[PDB]
Amino acid sequence: EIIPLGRLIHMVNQKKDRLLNEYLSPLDITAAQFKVLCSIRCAACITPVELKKVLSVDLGALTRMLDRLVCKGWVERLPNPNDKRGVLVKLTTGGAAICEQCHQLVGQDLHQELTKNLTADEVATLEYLLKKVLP
Amino acid sequence: NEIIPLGRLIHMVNQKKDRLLNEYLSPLDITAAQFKVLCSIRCAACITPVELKKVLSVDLGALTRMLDRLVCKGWVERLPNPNDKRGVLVKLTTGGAAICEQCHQLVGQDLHQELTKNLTADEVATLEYLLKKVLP
Repeated sequence: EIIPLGRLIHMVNQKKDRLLNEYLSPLDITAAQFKVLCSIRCAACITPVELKKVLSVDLGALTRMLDRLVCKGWVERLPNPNDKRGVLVKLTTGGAAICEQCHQLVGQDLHQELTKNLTADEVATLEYLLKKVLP
Repeated sequence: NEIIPLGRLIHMVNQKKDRLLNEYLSPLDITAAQFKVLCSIRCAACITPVELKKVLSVDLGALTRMLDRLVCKGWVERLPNPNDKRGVLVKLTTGGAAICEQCHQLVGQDLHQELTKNLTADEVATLEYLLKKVLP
């Protein structure tokens, strides 16, 4: 079984997203929706266009999603001081809290599930070598 | 030198992979999304748009448009579903089959080369072995 790095990373990413959906279930929020909140939380404010690039998802589906999350009271649209035609989306108090709960709920378990087939010895090597690919 | 969790690490390294994929594909005039679609249609010789939406976890709106674009290119043809009659079975043309193979070479080598730039062959081997362990 020889399998190229790129494909392995894809497969392991997808599985992580499966588990994300599972562990986010109690809070009625998908992995896709959650990634959005996080990206918005890393900036203070960000535009849909800028948010599309970071997330790498379709602009239209993202715009529908952004609106779902607005109904949920998690995301609000400020008018861009610079653009005055584009909008800066940011998290609400509710959005920031709901986002932080999601982290607290998902985080420990997802890691523990992903790494159930590995020694803490091997887990460290894996983290180390994945770090090497990034810079 | 900070403890970043496996979950976030895999995301960052995946996202980097996706970006490099886009770069190495511009010369061929075909997007990363369009490329993944061709590969999925390739893997399942014949597939429903619905079934394909599921495999790709994308919007059925985006996909149906994307399918239309690829039909224009002549890489994808629609057959009527013998099982349905309300559905279609998309599949690859010889053209689309060729283009998909050609992209898998063109980005096959170089994506790997760029990703493993800072890694010993022994480290790459160790990396692949540990990633595999996560998948069962």
